[PDB]
Amino acid sequence: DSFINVINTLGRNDGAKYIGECHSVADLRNTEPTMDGQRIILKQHTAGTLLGGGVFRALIDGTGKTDNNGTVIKTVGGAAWLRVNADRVNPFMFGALGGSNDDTIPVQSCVDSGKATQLTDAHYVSNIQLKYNTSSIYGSGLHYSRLHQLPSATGNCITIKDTCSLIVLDAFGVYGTGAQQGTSFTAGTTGIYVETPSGLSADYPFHTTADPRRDLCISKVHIAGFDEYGLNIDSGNFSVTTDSLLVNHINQVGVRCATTDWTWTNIQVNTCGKQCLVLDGCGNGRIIGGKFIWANWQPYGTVGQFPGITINNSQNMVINGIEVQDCGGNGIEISESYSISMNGLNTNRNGINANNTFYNIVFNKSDAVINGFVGLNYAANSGSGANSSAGNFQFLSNDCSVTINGVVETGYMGINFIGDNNIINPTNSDLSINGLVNYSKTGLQTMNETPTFDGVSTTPVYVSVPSSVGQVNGLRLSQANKDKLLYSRTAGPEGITMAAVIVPTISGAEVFNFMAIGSGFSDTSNSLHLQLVIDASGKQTIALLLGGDGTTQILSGDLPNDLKLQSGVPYHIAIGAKPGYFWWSILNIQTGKRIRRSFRGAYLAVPFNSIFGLTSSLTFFSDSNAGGDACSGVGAKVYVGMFSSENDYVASRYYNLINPVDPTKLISYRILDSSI
Amino acid sequence: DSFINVINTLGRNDGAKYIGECHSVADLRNTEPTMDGQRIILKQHTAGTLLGGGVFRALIDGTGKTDNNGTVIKTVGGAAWLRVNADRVNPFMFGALGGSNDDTIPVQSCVDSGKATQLTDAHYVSNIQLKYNTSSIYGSGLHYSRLHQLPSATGNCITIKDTCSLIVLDAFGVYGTGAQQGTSFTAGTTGIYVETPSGLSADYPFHTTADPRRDLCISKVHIAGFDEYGLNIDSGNFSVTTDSLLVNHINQVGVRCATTDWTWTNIQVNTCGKQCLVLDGCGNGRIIGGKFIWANWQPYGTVGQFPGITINNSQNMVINGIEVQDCGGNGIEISESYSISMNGLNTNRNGINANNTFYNIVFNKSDAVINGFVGLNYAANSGSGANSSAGNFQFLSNDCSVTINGVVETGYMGINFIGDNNIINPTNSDLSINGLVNYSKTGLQTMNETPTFDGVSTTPVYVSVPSSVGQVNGLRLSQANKDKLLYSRTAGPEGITMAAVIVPTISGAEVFNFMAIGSGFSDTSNSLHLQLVIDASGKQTIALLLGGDGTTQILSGDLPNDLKLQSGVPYHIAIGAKPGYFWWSILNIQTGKRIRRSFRGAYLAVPFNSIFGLTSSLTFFSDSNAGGDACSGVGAKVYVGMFSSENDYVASRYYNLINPVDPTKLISYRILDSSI
Amino acid sequence: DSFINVINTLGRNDGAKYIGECHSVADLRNTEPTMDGQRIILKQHTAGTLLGGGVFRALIDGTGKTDNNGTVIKTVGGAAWLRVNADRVNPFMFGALGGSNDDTIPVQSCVDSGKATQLTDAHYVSNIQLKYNTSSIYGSGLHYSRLHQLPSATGNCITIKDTCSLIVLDAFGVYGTGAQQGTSFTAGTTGIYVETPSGLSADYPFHTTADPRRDLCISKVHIAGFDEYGLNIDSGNFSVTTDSLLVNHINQVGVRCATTDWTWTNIQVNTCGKQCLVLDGCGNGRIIGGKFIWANWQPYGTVGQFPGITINNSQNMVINGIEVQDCGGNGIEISESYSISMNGLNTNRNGINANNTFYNIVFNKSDAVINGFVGLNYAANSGSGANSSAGNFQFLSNDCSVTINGVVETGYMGINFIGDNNIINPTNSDLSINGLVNYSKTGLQTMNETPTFDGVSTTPVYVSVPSSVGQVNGLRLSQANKDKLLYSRTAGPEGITMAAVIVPTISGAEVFNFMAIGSGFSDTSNSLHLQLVIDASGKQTIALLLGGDGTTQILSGDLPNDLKLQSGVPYHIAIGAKPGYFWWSILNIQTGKRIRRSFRGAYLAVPFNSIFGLTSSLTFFSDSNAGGDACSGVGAKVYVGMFSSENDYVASRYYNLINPVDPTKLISYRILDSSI
Ligand SMILES: [K+]
Ligand SMILES: [Zn+2]
Ligand SMILES: [Zn+2]
Ligand SMILES: [Zn+2]
Ligand SMILES: [Zn+2]
Ligand SMILES: [Zn+2]
Ligand SMILES: [Zn+2]
Ligand SMILES: [Zn+2]
Ligand SMILES: [Zn+2]
Ligand SMILES: [Zn+2]
Ligand SMILES: [Zn+2]
Ligand SMILES: [Zn+2]
Ligand SMILES: [Zn+2]
Ligand SMILES: [Zn+2]
Ligand SMILES: [Zn+2]
Ligand SMILES: [Zn+2]
Ligand SMILES: [Zn+2]
Ligand SMILES: [Zn+2]
Ligand SMILES: [Zn+2]
Ligand SMILES: [Zn+2]
Repeated sequence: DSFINVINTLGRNDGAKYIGECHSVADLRNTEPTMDGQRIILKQHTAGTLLGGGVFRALIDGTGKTDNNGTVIKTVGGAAWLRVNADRVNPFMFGALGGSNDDTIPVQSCVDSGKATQLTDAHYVSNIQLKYNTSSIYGSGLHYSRLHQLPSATGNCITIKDTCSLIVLDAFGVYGTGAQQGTSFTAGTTGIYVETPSGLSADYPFHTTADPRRDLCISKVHIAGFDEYGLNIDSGNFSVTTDSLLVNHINQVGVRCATTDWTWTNIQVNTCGKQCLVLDGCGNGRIIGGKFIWANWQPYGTVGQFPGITINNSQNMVINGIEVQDCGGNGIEISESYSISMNGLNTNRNGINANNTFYNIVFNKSDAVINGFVGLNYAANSGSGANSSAGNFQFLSNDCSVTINGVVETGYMGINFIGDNNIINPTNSDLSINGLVNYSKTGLQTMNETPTFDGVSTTPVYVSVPSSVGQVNGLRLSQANKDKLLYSRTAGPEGITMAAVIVPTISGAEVFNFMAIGSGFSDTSNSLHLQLVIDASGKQTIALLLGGDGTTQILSGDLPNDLKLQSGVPYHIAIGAKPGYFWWSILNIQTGKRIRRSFRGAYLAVPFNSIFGLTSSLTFFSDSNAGGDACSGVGAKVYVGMFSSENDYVASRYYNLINPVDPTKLISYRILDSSI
Repeated sequence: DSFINVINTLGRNDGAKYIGECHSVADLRNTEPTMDGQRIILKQHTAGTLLGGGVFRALIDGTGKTDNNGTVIKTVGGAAWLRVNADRVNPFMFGALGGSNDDTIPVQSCVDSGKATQLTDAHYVSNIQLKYNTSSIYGSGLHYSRLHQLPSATGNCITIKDTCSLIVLDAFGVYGTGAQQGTSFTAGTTGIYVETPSGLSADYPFHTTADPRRDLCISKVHIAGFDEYGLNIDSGNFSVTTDSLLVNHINQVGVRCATTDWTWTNIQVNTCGKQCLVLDGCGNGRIIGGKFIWANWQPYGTVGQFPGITINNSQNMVINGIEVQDCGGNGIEISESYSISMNGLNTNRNGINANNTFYNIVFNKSDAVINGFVGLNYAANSGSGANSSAGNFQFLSNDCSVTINGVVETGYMGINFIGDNNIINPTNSDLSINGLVNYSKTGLQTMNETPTFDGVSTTPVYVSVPSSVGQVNGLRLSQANKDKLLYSRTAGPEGITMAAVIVPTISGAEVFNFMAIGSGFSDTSNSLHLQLVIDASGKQTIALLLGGDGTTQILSGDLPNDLKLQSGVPYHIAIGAKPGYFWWSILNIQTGKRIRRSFRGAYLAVPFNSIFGLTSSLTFFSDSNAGGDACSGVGAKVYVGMFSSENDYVASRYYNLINPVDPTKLISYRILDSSI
Repeated sequence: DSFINVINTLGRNDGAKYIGECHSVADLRNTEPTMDGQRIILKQHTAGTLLGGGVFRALIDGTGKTDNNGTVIKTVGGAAWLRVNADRVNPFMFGALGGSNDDTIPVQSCVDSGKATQLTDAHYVSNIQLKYNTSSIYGSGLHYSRLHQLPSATGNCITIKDTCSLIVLDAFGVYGTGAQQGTSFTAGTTGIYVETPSGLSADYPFHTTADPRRDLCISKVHIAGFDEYGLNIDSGNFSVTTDSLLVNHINQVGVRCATTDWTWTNIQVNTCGKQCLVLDGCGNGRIIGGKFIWANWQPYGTVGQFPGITINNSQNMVINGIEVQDCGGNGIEISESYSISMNGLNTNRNGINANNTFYNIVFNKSDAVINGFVGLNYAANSGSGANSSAGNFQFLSNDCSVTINGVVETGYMGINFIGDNNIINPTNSDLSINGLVNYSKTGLQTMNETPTFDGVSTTPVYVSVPSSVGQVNGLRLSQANKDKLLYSRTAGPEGITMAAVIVPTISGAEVFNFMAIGSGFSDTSNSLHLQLVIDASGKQTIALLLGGDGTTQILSGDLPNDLKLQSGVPYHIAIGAKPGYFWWSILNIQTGKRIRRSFRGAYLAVPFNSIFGLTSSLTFFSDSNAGGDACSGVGAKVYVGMFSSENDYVASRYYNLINPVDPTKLISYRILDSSI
């Protein structure tokens, strides 16, 4: 009778509704099991949440088990209910609520549970401590599964204690008050802190006491919105690996490391009020793949300059494939550091808080070997006028020992007459750049072809030069006498480099013929002229005139008023010329300020091969013909070499602003101090 | 009593069968809960599959919940059944069937669900879109957990929408029609497409609109079998990280990237009908660890040549530790690109679709700094005769600015008389290789020892040379007069390099003695000879004669007919010789085709130290004794230097085929244009 | 009535206890379902274990299903019970017990199951084989989730079979008998072995037969405590990726690889009885980010020397950003290898089993290009006296072709008079270091300023030198005649390098003035002295005397007895002197043993600019004034050059111990063999 009816009721689709369950862990503690391994259903952890439920099985004898409020629940009678859960725990098992609830204690219980933790959601916490080799954390993304520090909390969102080794932190977020872009911070906060070990263990990897061997992996973790540090690895910790770490929106320092013996791969740090990265006392570590951008972010309101990267008091660092870009101040400051090795390095368009003021790498009492350097300044290339670095390298001391190789000057056209290196400050440090011999340090014997002085009167006249030219007198340049220096050498297909110190006297309308190849200007003149043209109103034009290959082309540009050459000021004026590749540069030797243009590819109507068929001779301060325009002012330190890129020209200027470009290519070098 | 039978019936081992369950989600929609939080068992998602079942709990008030056919199931009365599932969703929860079923909608439901997706199986789909910061996908392997595009589908298997950021794609496969090797493709398909963002958001990382910050990780993903692209990252996307990406069997382009600001580590692309990798307008990115093989794969039937890697219109790239190998055409084509930095670069055995035709790196209007280059051509080393690159480097324009350092010629024996660089095309570009000064660009003063002419008659005779020798006449070489050039210099333990242009007159049987150290040939001769021996049938043998260290050795080889020297053709003939290290090279200066062999280690019976005991003098075109064999033809541009590796010899040939090898090692250089 | 009491009983909180269950998988085989898809609860896998339970669903039609003892259970009647389990399996489902139980068979069942395996715990095993593309393994940490080889087992803990491709091994430990530090091993054990493939399939990636394409990822795996190998990848396997692999405590070789075409990133190997890493016949591979430490670990009792890294019979390797440190013998031995490319390389403080005995890189019949080299020997820098490498580089043959660039000598102070290179053995190999021209190999013409001889008698006297000086006689140095060499050249702000061979006659108390800048010693003397001061007891002090910038400073040190200069022994004595930067070096040219000190930064009271104001001339063997102290012994091979770092000085000594430092900086070089 009732039997058949009971069975049919239980057999309907909703039949599970008739099996009772505990409505809270509090009920579970008041439910005594009557048999071993007894199964019980938990509807939820805390009454009225519908979260944290599951199935439990009983141990009648609970001695040796401890109530942990989520996976081991003990009854008054001493039994233990064990959550059926083979693998990872999650905070809801310990009473987490999600939303805006403070889930600190549930989360702390997970990482203390003896198993890895899965973040399935976002949880607010104040401060969490990772203590054990079981304290791993996994999410399923850099954003939606995350810990989020409460607005009222200070200190470290996560602290990795010195008892915690061999864990994985993978694919979750660690967010602070300022995680969303453009929002404010809570003072005194850090995303992840790895404390300094207080001792050394002898039973690794089974240690339960302090040990310096972190031997742990932070993998695809997103840290965002903290005040003092995103990630801060303190001294004494070994083998903290990071891999695809992403740090965003830090009020101060994105990442600080102060320890040895570690490797990071594919790190990105973006938008910090101070440095993106501080290496302070680091040694014997590796950074492989790095992007450090928008350091010294002005809206975060920090007073003072801070570089994209601080490398201080460090040694034996290999840093490969990193980029430092769009930072508000200097790119990289290397201070009091030994043996910094960098292989593939990109620094461009930093110093964005004040135009033409900061430098991409600043050396101070440091040694470094840097290869594969690049730094196309994309603001200079597009001509947008946005703030960017004054130049690539600055040396604050002369006791550095530094080697730099790469593309020191990129070689785009220069729409705004500027490039990567717009202020060049030479150094007396033990510097080698691009394998170029420093002319001041060589005893190498070279050819030195003698030019012939020409003018209406053929006696050279010498007049005073400013003392920054490093000589007493130079060659008097006048339009009336057509003072010039003629070489019989003709340009060949390998190209030529020509440079000189010129002190222009600038008055009215005038054509300055700084230097030329050949003479004349026509479809068959096979000639080059570098000219400064001044009109009656004082407007200045730098013009490159090319004739040959059956045509002519004028590559000219009007200088803005703030870039004009000034009368009586010494400039180093240089050109590189070869088929299909012409560049010019004008450098104020007193301020280091430079203007430049480079012409390749579509900027040239033709390559102008016929300029270089060994028919057109080289002349300084005019062309080779008696009727050519000349100059007004003084000339000094005339240099003829085989072709140098603008890359190498700029590189050699870090040795000295007016010396020969490349001793191994030097053809002629005439001081012109009362002799020719 | 009926109580006791019910209780006993449920208590049997199979008692669970008496608790009813829903047989489908359709039943679930027709089951109204009678209590809040009611538990219900779902047998399966779709009737008759036994897949996708689980436990659900009821919300009586389901307003604000939407039926999604998997984890939220709505009743007619408005209640909501919520699947008990804390973490990731999988397609079976939404009705996927696996096997040959089109599981597109179940999979799309997963990635739209608000949580990460776990692939537990292979699922056919047509097209999937990833839209949200929750749209992560995880598998458990590169093959068995995968999405598989249906043969009838076209377009992108996966599209990452510009609203989707901060996700992880980890450890699963994305397969197309051609995933299995040797199979055909479906026209118009792409594995993973990252679309161009249409806007910029101001509330990252909480954005719900278009944004360029992908900030996501593709990790241990296997893409195979698509037509147009495996992975295609379009313009405007930042921070798409790839890590251990594997791309296989792509009909056209393995990976295309067209954006800036990203890092990849350990990428492998294998077997593509066109490029393995296209970088098109990329900038400020990093590739760290890369293997690009079997590009331009002939069986995929693409018409035309395509390099392993195209780098076009790109800038500020750091590409470290990559290899390009076994590709059908050129290795890497760099076009219209600035500041490409490469540190540790391996290109070998490309050009496999046509022997001796393609080059490992092709530069066209580009600048690059390349360090740590290697390229052991394993086909040349094994003597297999398989198609391989003509040589390492080719310059399509002379406006490139390029530095290359490394092992340009590997230095294995040369069983088939070839090596890495078998056709050398010199360039007038702004090129620097291995830090070698280009002789045509230097004004450096060196020693230039004067040899003495010897012959039966001691008056030199001069005859014309082909115009490719770059002079009017050379030294007449005859066996009758035994014309030779004697140096008093003896070879020392650092070794020696000797080279000359020789225009051989080849007629009958004859011994040409190109150059020698010392004289005689015996156990105590302390001598070296490089000879071409021609027998009565016209067969040519290149013989290296070594005498000293108590023995003699002849290292000879018969030249195949297609490699024989031709009468009246100018060849640059060079040797480097030192204890334990001898190499020779013969270079056709009109075609650039080269033959060579190198001897170190086990190939030498002894080091032949005593050749270098400062006792044996250097001679060109004979040995030092009056009875020595001589030459027939004309000699020119005799070069003596200190020891250069074949690496540096070959590197210097890219400057010019006949000029001195190393200006810093130059001891003598005599043109022989009607003077000695 | 009774119906409501049944309902009330089933409805109590513990009501779940009334639904029966199978107490073991054996019972499940004896429980016949009476309905298709029937649900059953399994209490546990094995009776009395409380492990491996779950829910199963029945298929009455069991054809096509095979009993696997964990997830498919067959009844006597032919039904099949299928474990409800969408994703990964774990060993407890197959009867694992954990703890001290041998769980080999349960773990083997997992990896053969057709799905990936999750390790939730530590499991003892003997030997496991990975056979299928489903045989992935995931844990949740490098320690607590792991396989542990039983002490009684030998051989390979894990073998990856050549049928197994495209799997992931992620975040678990593989432990052997010696996993805990300081414990003993089981002979003949290996952690992970990748066997040599026996064939090639044509249906990759769907192959079920032998194939060389492993195409798999070992990620965050921790291998520890095995005898012969931690990880051993045998020949013929392609694309075994490792990423964040950690190997600890290996009795013999940490990692062996013997195959081609692979990439590793961020590998760490620590504490091995023999090598940390053996590359045996490897080619066309990449290692990017590596740490290899404590190789040849003395307590593991291996007899004989073994390097940190063995590279033998290998080719086309790109190895970037690795470090080898604290190894017992040599750092890296490169043998019989072509084209080894290394970019960013740190080797320091190896050879710790015997002080001053081993070298950081040992080359034997190999070619290599090494850039970004660093190696700050932290033991020499701290003055701890701990055993460390004799020096950076050693060449076992003269047929190597090697380029090295970086920080060859770091330039720290030298508290104990030593540095990175304390024994220098020059080589006749084809070697280039730091781009320095080898003086023995150059024909470059340089300046060679002639000094003037001074003495009480102005006729120089010549006496014999030891034959190791490479000349018959040198300049007789005496205190009575004050024999000296004066240069009129004055030191400038760029600095100066001075060096000479001095054969000191050491007797009583005496002041040797090896070389000087200027004369006198006072606040305005603007002078430098390098002195050896000997007192009446025989104590030797090396003193650098600096006067200028308004002050004086004496930088002196007492030599320990074992570092004293010996009478009649030739020493190469060198200084680099520049503002803020002074170093000196004393090199025994017969043993190669060197002592040295360097002064920068805080070690200097002032930069001493006024020494370099072009007022103080250079003198050898005394100062410029008639009253200066002189020397006792013989002088030879006097060298003046522009400033060289100690880095370049040391680098050039690998060419030859007594030759000029830098041909491009050479100002004077006087042999002094019976002439001035
Ligand atoms: K690298
Ligand atoms: Zn939430
Ligand atoms: Zn504070
Ligand atoms: Zn502590
Ligand atoms: Zn005139
Ligand atoms: Zn025209
Ligand atoms: Zn003109
Ligand atoms: Zn139904
Ligand atoms: Zn399937
Ligand atoms: Zn859009
Ligand atoms: Zn990685
Ligand atoms: Zn004769
Ligand atoms: Zn002979
Ligand atoms: Zn003879
Ligand atoms: Zn039983
Ligand atoms: Zn356990
Ligand atoms: Zn096999
Ligand atoms: Zn003195
Ligand atoms: Zn004083
Ligand atoms: Zn140098």
